[PDB]
Amino acid sequence: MAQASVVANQLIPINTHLTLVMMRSEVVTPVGIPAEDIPRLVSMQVNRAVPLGTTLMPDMVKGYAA
Repeated sequence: MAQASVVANQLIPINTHLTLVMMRSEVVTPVGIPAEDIPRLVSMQVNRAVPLGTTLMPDMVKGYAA
């Protein structure tokens, strides 16, 4: 279990616009947004609070479609 996902590298407050320091890559289960997409995600807004260490899922990012 080689597929990596985007994982919150710090708490991301509700309605924050994502920056690069907020997102790390990690192999986790369930799988969330693919780690390759971290470029695409900068400046997009999360619609709920994302605690440190939680996998970022498609439904947590406003406007995301992969």
